Amino acid sequence: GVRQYKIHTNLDGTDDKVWDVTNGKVRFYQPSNLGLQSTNNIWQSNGIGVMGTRSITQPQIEFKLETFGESLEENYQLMKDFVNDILSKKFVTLEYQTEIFQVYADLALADVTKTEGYGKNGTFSEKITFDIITKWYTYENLTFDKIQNGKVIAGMSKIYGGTAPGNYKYIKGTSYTYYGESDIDRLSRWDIKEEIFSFMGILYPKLPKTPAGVRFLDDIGNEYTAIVFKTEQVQDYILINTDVNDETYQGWKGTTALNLFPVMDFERYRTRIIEKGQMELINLSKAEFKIKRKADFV
Amino acid sequence: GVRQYKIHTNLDGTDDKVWDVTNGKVRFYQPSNLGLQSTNNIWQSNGIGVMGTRSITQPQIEFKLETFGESLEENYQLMKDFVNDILSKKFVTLEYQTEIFQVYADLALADVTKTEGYGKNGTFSEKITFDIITKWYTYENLTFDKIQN
Amino acid sequence: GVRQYKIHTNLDGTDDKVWDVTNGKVRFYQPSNLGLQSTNNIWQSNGIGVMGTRSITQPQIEFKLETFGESLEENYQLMKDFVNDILSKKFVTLEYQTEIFQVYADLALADVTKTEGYGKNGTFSEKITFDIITKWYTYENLTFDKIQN
Amino acid sequence: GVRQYKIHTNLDGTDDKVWDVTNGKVRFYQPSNLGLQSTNNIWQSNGIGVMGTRSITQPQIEFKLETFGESLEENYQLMKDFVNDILSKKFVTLEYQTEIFQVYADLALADVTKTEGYGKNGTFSEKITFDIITKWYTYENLTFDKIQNGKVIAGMSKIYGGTAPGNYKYIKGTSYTYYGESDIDRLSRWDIKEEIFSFMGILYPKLPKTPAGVRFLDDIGNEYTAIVFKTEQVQDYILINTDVNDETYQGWKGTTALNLFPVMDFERYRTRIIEKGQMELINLSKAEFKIKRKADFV
Ligand SMILES: [Sr+2]
Ligand SMILES: [Sr+2]
Ligand SMILES: [Sr+2]
Ligand SMILES: [Sr+2]
Repeated sequence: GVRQYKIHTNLDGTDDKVWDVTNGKVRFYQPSNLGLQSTNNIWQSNGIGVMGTRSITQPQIEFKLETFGESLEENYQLMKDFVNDILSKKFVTLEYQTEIFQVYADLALADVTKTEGYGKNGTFSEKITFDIITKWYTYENLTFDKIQNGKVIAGMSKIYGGTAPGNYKYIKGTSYTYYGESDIDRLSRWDIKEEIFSFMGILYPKLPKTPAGVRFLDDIGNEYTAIVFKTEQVQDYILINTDVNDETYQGWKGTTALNLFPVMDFERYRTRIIEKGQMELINLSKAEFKIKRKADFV
Repeated sequence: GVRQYKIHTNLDGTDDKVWDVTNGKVRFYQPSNLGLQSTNNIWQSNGIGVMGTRSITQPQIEFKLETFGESLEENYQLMKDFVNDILSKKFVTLEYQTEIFQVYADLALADVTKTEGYGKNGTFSEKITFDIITKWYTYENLTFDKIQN
Repeated sequence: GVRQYKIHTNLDGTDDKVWDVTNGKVRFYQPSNLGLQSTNNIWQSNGIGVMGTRSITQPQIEFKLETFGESLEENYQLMKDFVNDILSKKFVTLEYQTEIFQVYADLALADVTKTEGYGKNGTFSEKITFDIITKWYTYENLTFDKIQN
Repeated sequence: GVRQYKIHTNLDGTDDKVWDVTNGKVRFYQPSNLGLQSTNNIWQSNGIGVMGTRSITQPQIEFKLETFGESLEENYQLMKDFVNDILSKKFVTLEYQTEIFQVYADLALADVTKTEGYGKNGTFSEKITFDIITKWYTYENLTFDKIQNGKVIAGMSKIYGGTAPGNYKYIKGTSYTYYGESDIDRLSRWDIKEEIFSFMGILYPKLPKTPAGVRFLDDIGNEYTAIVFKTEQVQDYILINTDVNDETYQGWKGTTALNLFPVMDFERYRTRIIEKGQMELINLSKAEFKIKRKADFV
């Protein structure tokens, strides 16, 4: 029903800490602006209008930060904890949640205030300002799709059935339509339907010393970018993050984390921006993905 | 009788989508300025005035955008839809309609606001600013004339 | 957690109709006074104080009655229904509910207002006044007790 | 969709001039109070509350009266016309109309203002106050109800049918149910379902010198009130109005109007307030009724 605001230390991460700015002790209220500003570069000659390029500018969000402590002691620990947790991580993910959507925004701390105007049991009413890194991005799970064989029908499919030594008739429209492929279980598509910017991936390699990772194909089946690593031993899994702020390329074997960046194919990794088409898995047994697409206004 | 404000995605186009900002769920109210500004380049020599060329400058129109949803869910879907539709097309055609005229102005999204100051059933009252591409033009059918004996 | 206000037509009765003035379409907000006034009859002779009898006086409760309808049609049916239901029964039971208590108060309709200051989709913001018959009474179940050997 | 306010000089009368205070040149805006006040007579003994009788009091309605003339001459011409039309009739009828209801009020002019603060073309913005006579009453057309014969069914109805000499069977539940009544066209009920206060009936009498007029039956088929007149000649129609303020009891014959007050039965006419039951026509060929019924809050 009502709106939910959550503050994450490091999202897409095991060491995540979540703060309920809607329900918890530290609450965010009255956001300054959740919209957008755009500068379209429209210059007009003799009444006729010429339009340039629109550079969508995102404005700082200022929240009325309130604390709900029981004692002056509690209210002071509440501010010290919340503000330092935001400082410990270089950037904080603000989740906007409603009946229709669940968007996220990466914010850096711009300004926080601390004053001595306390109400009852030392409660704070302050203003917290944030700088926009990226406004509104959907964090969704990206899974492969499977292809299934169509059922066999007499007269409709290619079979030599009924009376010996079999028959199949050429009809007009109904004629003969192939049933399905022998072992259709080999076809798997990882469909990229809309343009994506950054992603979290867990790749399970098959063979050691063979380039392991992912490649990206466009609508015409041409490779544009590929994150591939040539390791010495079989990594249990490779943890790859395409996010610009905290790029991660680490191979995992047991409890040991290895920096896979120098082993990577620098030539094949041409771009981070994934286009419409499909993703192919190179030398992988299994793969788990978390896709994050941007949305200007939500 | 009264004034009508339509918002077209692509006027003259097969993929046109029309928003009634005078009757529909998403409404435009109190336009900032519908007039014009002009810079005449008047230079004066010894008290005598000489006039150059008038550059008619068009100013940004700011509307008091209101949403008429039945639930918090409706009002959010109206903001998530109306604003993105204006963003999907590089420019949007605003139609001014009255008893005497039906002019059109090509707008580009300059600024839109979203705040948590809601009324009843999550009602929205925000300010939407547009940049002027071309102010007031008549979109009309052009046909040949026949000559009779 | 939060406070619940309910309006009953006839409580302790089969023909009861309940209105959620906290959650429903017709809502009660900002009660004027939920406390009490007392006149103790204290007259003082030469600095010494003599106290009579305290006649605890109960004051009228005035609520900011708001409607949450989807259309002008709905908002008008909402007021016509709620006010006539209060009129049909000679007195209405107002239930005060919280984490700690569930009290009830018998009220007669003192004053209700209807004005043409409608917001969005014809929503009402009016003041409803009630006269106190009996303020705060606990409605509990009275059962016998058994004796064991 | 939107609300319609209308002012009537003489509702229920031929000389009814209607002023559209929602659409017309003279407009009513911002009604002060359309609600109600009540005095419940609550006396309290030892903390326990005893409730008396509720006197529902109606408050004055004050409208922001605006004029929409084209010249100073037209605006002065509206103020003079609108206010004198209200003064010509002892009381004026308001019409509160919406998508769901159409209620009426009987107002009396309490206060009207005339000032020299003219807007554009001699525009007027003045406050008009009204005193409440009757607040919210429905004005509806009351008609009799007709009774129709039920259809004849084999085995279900009382008939001697099929194989000779006719047979009707006693069954359990289905048995024999009578079809209808011979000459069921004689049965006509003028139904009264809710308590009514005043009415404007046009009575068409049959026989001269025989008491002609309506009588009212309660739920047990007894008489409480009756408006009955004994005329010397056949009146073409008797016009009866039960309105307290302007009671009319006139017998029209041709173009001549006759006062029927002294000819009326004073003992039979016990009350004006009509109760739940039915109306009976005494010595009447035809009847046309308009029933007005009160509603405290609408
Ligand atoms: Sr991260
Ligand atoms: Sr176009
Ligand atoms: Sr009772
Ligand atoms: Sr009359």
